[PDB]
Amino acid sequence: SQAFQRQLTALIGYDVTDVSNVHDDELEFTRRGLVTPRMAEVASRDPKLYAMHPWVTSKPLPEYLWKKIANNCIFIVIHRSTTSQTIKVSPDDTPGAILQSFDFVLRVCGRDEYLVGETPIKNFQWVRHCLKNGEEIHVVLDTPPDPALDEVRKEEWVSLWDCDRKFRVKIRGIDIPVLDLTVFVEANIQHGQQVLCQRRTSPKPFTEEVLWNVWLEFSIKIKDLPKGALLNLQIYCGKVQLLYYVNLLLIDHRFLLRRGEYVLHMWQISSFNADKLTSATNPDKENSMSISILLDNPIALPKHQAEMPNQLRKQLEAIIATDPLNPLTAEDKELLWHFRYESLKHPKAYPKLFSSVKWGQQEIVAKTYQLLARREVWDQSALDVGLTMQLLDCNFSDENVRAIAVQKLESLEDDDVLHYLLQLVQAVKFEPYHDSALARFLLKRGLRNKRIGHFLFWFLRSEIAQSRHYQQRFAVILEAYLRGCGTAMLHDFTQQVQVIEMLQKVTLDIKSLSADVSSQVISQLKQKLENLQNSQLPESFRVPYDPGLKAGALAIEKCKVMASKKKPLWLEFKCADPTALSNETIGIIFKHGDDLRQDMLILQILRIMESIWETESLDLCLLPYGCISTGDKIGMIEIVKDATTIAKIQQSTVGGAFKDEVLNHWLKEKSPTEEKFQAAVERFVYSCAGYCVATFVLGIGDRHNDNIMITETGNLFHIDFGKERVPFVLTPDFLFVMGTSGKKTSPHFQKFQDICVKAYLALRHHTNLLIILFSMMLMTGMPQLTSKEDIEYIRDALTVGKNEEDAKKYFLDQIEVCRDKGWTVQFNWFLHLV
Ligand SMILES: Cc1nc(N)nc(-c2cc(C3CCOCC3)cnc2Nc2cnc(Cl)c(NS(C)(=O)=O)c2)n1
Repeated sequence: SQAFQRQLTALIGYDVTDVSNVHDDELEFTRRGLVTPRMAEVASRDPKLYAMHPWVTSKPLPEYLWKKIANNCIFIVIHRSTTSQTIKVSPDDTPGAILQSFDFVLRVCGRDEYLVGETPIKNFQWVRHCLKNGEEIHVVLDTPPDPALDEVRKEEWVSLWDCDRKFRVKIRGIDIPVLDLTVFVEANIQHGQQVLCQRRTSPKPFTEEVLWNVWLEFSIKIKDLPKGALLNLQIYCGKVQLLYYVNLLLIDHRFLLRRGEYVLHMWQISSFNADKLTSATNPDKENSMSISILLDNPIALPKHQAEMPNQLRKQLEAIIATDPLNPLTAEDKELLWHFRYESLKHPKAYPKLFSSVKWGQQEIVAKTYQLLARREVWDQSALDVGLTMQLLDCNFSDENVRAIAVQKLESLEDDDVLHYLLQLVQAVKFEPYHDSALARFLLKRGLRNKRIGHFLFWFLRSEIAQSRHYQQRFAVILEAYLRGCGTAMLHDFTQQVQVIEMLQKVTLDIKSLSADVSSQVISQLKQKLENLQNSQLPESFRVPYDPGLKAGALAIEKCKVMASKKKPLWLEFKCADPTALSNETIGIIFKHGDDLRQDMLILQILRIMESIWETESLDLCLLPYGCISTGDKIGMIEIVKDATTIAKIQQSTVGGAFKDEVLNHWLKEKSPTEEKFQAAVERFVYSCAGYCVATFVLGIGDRHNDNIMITETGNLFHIDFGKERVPFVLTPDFLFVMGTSGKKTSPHFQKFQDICVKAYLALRHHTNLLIILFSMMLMTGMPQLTSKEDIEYIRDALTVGKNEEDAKKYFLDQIEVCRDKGWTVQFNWFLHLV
């Protein structure tokens, strides 16, 4: 009867039904509320295309991928059983057209990946992958997968503007189980980041319980309170210092004003952090500080039923023209609002326009909704993700404003959703209420596409497993997905969850036995792994970072604990698919100890940078490997085949000291033919510039060379994204490959500069998008770096306000700063330990 709910809880990692940490029914209200959204998307989804989940794109084929096609022909090798043909086809041919040259369907050899539907083969991502990598398109004639397998289980389920009183709250007192300075309570009325009104209490001596019993009367009137308005209670001591915080929505999910007694358990500090805005309370009731308060005045918020001077218009357009991180003066705001209707014609003015609204004022908000009612330009405008994300950040608490951002997301094809999914999932932390347009948007795009749904699951589970601030919310959303994804997915998820759970235990036990690394622990590992092969590891499970790949039995011989501070497991799996015409294992690094969430964000931005470069016909051969945060301080990473670190190349031919020549003839040896050395050297030139530019922008380029890797075919790539300085790594050994020895300029070194610039200016063309991603990253992902100082790095990095020519100068100077420092920093890392 209810075994399903116990099944669901073990996949989510949290008990949705639990009510030990709440003071209203918003979570439960959101469960019931999310049912329609699910049911509708389940109802309407095409079952045949659902089971096969064809991953396709409407984007044009890039210039560099065309060049790898001769005479509008591509080869496709179909397999029968032991036999195989090799058809010729044109790019624009549909899989129907191709199949009718021989019901069946064309499945990719090795992977649960299908080539079906009315798109030209040039528009499948697998075909674009084969062409990019220079591999041939193998596929096995197969039966379509039964949609009966994807079945879903059968489911069962006084006006506010008429009160001229000033809002007030009573602070009864504060209490803390365990604790010579004094302390007070600060009360703020807030809308987004904006503080509409503020009041303090008189200081008292800080004992383990402190009672005040005061009313704090605020200047704001009850009618002027906007929907979303948080009451934010903070505790300072003292030269002041913040110790604890907590928030309470003054208008609930049913539009009623909040009333009565509350005992709220607070969050402790150790700055803009997403955690500071949460409606959640601390679930640790035994140790947390608690504040007690009283609200009393049932009141309900209603639901809404010339030419301009030459000079002033330019003043307006300069304001619209600035970056998202450029502040607005009171002068700027009054202008933007006065000329309201001129500003509405420009989609780009929107973030700044709605940051000019006085939200603590009933009539202004009313006027603002009349503005949103009259939006023809916005609804017509071409989708701009940069502008869309802006309206979903921490500055916008108004549901109606945020809703026009989601409206624009509706038009994104699936491929583009994948590109932004993680960030949109992190953007849910900025919503005031648990139920929201954004939550529903993610829910249904995941219910429509198995690939989206897969990564949606893992991104949610990641955040539920290591955030007490938002797990309650993310949990509710996950359940809502799992109840729609289909029995075949829930099966697949349950195997993935088990495998990682079995592997965690092994890691806990192993870690204890160490203090470098012995080989008795290597056998102890291989012992327990062999013991897991028959109890109770399933025959097959999907690779969470690459769900097409089913991985089966273990190659116990090749598995080993890594020579590293955290003792990660270096595992290797056989493939479960007989039809895979290869024999390379699946290599996974399983890591317990650290939080991989920051590693995801960075790698996901790397993929966004690629897609940007793609739109300007550029390819810089970045290598963003699979990396999934799977649980509390655990996760999996992809092993890149035929790869080694730049530092280990030094420990061979030198073994403190560094030599220039070494890298070049490491490549020379690993390349058989001369052409392949020359192929592999150019891949190094692209790689290096791409990774140089990309780290400079993100401000993570000054790295230690045991964290830079390279493939035998010359592809460079950074790893592990957890005095005097260098803007990025361009060490003399790299330069040696490029054919410059101190101070020269090779035909290769100049092309490196030629690309570096093209890359940089290309990124610059999407300044706003990158500025807003960076901002969100730091606020939702990295609780270390969150201030004006931190976030404003990228403004400088992308050289806002400068022109295309002067920026080029700026970057080429950064190339020379590196040149001028050689091995100095690299040595200094080594020196500083000693
Ligand atoms: C993505 C990838 N691919 C490959 N081939 N290798 C690695 C990798 C390898 C190695 C050693 C292997 C033995 O030689 C010394 C280095 C260490 N780390 C690697 N990648 C990695 C990336 N990101 C993180 Cl967060 C970590 N975690 S860590 C440094 O093991 O704690 C590892 N990572």
